[PDB]
Amino acid sequence: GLVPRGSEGMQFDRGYLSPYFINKPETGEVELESPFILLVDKKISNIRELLPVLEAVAKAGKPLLIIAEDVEGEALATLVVNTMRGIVKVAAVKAPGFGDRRKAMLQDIATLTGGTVISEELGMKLEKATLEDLGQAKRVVITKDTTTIIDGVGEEAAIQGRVAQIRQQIEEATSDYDREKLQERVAKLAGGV
Repeated sequence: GLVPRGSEGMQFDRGYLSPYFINKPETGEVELESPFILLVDKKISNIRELLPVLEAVAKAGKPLLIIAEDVEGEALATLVVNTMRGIVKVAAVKAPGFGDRRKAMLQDIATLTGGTVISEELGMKLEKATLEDLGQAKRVVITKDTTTIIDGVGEEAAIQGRVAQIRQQIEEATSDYDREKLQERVAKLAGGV
C-alpha cells in the first residue's frame, strides 16, 4: 500500500550505547543537529584508534554519530567523558544487523550520507580516518531502542544506484523472507533522502 507521508528518516533498531549521550532529558532521546557520521566495520575498543577522528571532529565543532559493530571499553568511556565535559557532542550506537547484512546495511548508510565505511580490507585504519570519510545528515534522533537518520547528504545518483542494485537482488532472491528483508533496506534508504 501507499505510504501517505514524506521522509520520516532512515530508522534502525539500535539505541544509544550510554545514557550519558541523552541530549533531551524530557523524552530520553539523543538529538544531534547536522552531525558527522562515522561508519566502522569492526568494533571500537582501544582509545588509541578513535583519537585522530575525534580531535578532528572536536576541532570542526560539529556533533558526531558513531555506528560501529560495537563501541566499548575505554573508547566508549572516553566518548562519555568528553561528551559530559562538552568537548565533543557525540553519540554512539551499534551497526544494525550482523553478518553480511550488517555490512550491507552499513554501506547503505554510507551511500545515504556520503560517508565511507572504514573497512580493514580496503587499506583503511580507524586511526587514519579523516573528515572526508565521515557522512552527514540534517538531524539524527536516537532513542533507547532506535536510531533515525534524517536527510542524508549523499549524492542522489549513488543513492538511486544503491536502490537499483537492491532491486536487482530482490528479483534474484529465492524466498519471501529474503525479498522482504531487501525490500526493508529500500524503504530505509527512501525514508532518509
